[PDB]
Amino acid sequence: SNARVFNFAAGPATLPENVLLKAQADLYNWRGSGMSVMEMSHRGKEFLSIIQKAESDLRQLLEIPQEYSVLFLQGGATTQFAALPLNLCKSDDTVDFVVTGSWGDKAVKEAKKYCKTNVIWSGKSEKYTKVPSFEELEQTPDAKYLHICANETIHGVEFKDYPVPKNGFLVADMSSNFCSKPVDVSKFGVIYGGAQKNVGPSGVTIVIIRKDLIGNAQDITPVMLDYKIHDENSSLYNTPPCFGIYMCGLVFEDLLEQGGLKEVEKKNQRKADLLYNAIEESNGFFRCPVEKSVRSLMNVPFTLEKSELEAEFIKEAAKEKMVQLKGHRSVGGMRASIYNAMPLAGVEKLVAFMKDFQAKHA
Amino acid sequence: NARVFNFAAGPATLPENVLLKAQADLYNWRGSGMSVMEMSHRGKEFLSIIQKAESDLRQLLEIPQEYSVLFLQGGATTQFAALPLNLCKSDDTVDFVVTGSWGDKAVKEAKKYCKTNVIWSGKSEKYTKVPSFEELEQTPDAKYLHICANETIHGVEFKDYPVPKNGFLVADMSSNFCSKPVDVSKFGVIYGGAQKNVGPSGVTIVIIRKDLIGNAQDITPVMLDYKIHDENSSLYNTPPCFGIYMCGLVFEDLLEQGGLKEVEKKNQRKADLLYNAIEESNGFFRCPVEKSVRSLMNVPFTLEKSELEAEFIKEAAKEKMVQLKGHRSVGGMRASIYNAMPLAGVEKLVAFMKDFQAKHA
Repeated sequence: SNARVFNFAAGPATLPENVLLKAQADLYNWRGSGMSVMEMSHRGKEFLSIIQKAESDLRQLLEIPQEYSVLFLQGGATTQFAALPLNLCKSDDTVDFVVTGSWGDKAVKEAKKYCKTNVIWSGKSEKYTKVPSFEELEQTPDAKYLHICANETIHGVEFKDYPVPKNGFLVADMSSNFCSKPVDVSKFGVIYGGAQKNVGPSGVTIVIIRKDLIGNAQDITPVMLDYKIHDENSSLYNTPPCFGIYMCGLVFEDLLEQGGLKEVEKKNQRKADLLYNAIEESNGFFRCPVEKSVRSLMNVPFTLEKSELEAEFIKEAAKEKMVQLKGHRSVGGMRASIYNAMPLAGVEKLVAFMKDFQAKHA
Repeated sequence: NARVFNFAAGPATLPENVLLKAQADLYNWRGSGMSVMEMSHRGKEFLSIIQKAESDLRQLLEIPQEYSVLFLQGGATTQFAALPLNLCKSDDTVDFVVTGSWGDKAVKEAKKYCKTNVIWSGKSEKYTKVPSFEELEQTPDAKYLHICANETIHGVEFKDYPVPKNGFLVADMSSNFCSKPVDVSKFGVIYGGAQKNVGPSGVTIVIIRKDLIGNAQDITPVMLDYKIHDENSSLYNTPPCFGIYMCGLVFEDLLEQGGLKEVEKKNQRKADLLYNAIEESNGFFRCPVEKSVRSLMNVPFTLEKSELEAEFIKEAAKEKMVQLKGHRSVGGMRASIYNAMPLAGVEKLVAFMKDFQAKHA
């Protein structure tokens, strides 16, 4: 519409209006430099200030320890599915996986090209609705690392606490909950994520990697997938995604202005609770299949008992400016993605719409 | 706080009308209710944008349906690995004609994945020439022949193309992409980063003959696999949506300019102004590149009085002409004069050169 809508898309996703308007204001001529960020040399002093400020702001938000590197890369999280075992394993090493949704399953399949994989536990048998108890996971005695997807974007399953790796280090795909809450980074060897879900536009992927794990990639690693190359060149080995990194920088600066990630988590909890409570109080009209203690604050899948009404629910919500609510083809129903930048008012509008819908169709 | 004349070699200057369109669309693209930066890549609005970008590019370069057009991430440098990973077995051979340092980087990365033969290198004469094609000793069972069509640092550009004795021709056209017509049917693959001539950094275009798609090496990352990208129309994973949108705006505007025959005329005219100024300078300024292969896009030049190069660059920047410093190896200057560099910018540099020479000769 002529007014902006409430955008429940799962990735790419909604961004803060103030960030967008700042980008608009500066698009033709950034800070009297005489050019757009889209036209800046990546080796020039203006872009250097942008990428350095983005890294500094991110380090502050997540309280990233000095002994970790921060890389700003292209190729999405799917490229990292290959880069991780290429950098961190030899061809006969094993990576352990806990698979809580389909994103972890894709990571397994790609890793098989480059090392051995072991899926300790899969949620598939119960339609990806739970996280296992950690103590009873049988880890591979010589596994290089343990891989999790911290927020399974399709399935709505989120780690709250983290497993402790037995032999190696912990790797987490945090694409769809990145900068939604504090994380004790020191518990991980690698955290990675596409920016597009929670912290910027598509085209930028962030890798936070303990410095002692950088180096000794497999010989077949493309130079563009090599962590040492990226780290020693500060993400400027080749031409980076300049504009994407600038946009991420705006988002980080704004999250700090909001009070940092403790405050961000409080708002995310508050708005998620309105939606989960609406569902739970609906006497089964709406249903969420995910086990209560691991319900994602970012992605909320739900269905109707009267599934024949789902298409109508989605179409009518779009007429009321709540878009991209359709769920995954495997389950149908709906998926409300409610990332950092989803206004509280959008969640309130959806909850009120659900009320009205239920009353009309009970 | 006026806009400057921006001679950077990549990323690079973009058309002002395109930047202003992007500004106007940024918060809410066509009353869709969101930015391009917030669109689902599987939604109807983004699908219209990527499809229009492909169509417009096919019209502009005259890319027939026997070729796929892929919009990817990773830069041209990712394609240095993807090409042999997709197109070669580990014991196949690829021939290289190396006319500058970008081709040399392509050779180094290909060695990881297959055998390489550098059948000609310009290095011994400081990368100033293109070989005579008839005299190249091509490998009889080469899978493909790789060239860099425009060597961005060295200013050496192919005007005519060699005929592969076996296999097909692959060209890195990063720094001359959509600067002039190209007979696409002569090639197996044309590739290039968008950031020099057609958009911002973060998108790479790959134009690939459909019969060449598939059969990648088993070690090929899914994100480097041409069959995966082709069968999913560049939407296998989350594409660089905003970058593709920007490339689309550029392609639309190049069509509005009259297409690539017209773009080439403008490029030739403004390059000639600069090269003529260099050659008429009685040696004060010098271009090392052999005349018939001088790039229309990247113009490297030095001063006879090398000690004045720093003053030249600094004073030019005071006159709103920025990013003219040349490569560390040969010093001097490099004026990158891509499609979107205004004619007035080249005129100003030419005037600046004339005044500088009068002052210091």
